[PDB]
Amino acid sequence: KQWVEDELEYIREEAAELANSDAKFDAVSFVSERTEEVYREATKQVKM
Repeated sequence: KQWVEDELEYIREEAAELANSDAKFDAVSFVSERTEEVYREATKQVKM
């Protein structure tokens, strides 16, 4: 549960890390598909 909170702030810290390049304008579906990914790994870590 600490690992999810330490990694969810990293997803914010990398979606605001591209020097705000508007090329990748869609940071909405970046923190969507990488929050689903961090919840699928917490489930893998609980079951391990």
